Amino acid sequence: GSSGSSGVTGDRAGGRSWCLRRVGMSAGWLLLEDGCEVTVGRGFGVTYQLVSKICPLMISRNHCVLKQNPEGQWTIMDNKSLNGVWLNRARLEPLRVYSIHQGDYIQLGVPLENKENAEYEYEVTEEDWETIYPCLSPKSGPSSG
Repeated sequence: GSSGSSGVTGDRAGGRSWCLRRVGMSAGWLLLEDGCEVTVGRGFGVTYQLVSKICPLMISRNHCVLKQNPEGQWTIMDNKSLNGVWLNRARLEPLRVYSIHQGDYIQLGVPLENKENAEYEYEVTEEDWETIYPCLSPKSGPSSG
């Protein structure tokens, strides 16, 4: 799939919903609901938790936080990242605003000595809820059950 026309919305769970397509995989898609803060990390309390067996320490609680600035545009901000956050082959700063767009690359942390690119990689893409629903990400925070 991943194809269709965009226009007016008039149906429950309709319209489009941005997200972070996991580069290299077809799962763990972090939904980016318009007007909904998305905090990723490992510590309990974040909307998205990421735990691994190889290097689970590589990620820290609240490694990053997405949100649409008062203007109405999505902006990725790093909550004082320790290892550092990368965006489109660029280093990010702590507590900074970065306007993202379709075709981006968010990297949580730095690559290893035996890994060309960071294990965790995503891509800002706009996909309907019915498209990311099937392959959604592990939500650690609350939700409208």
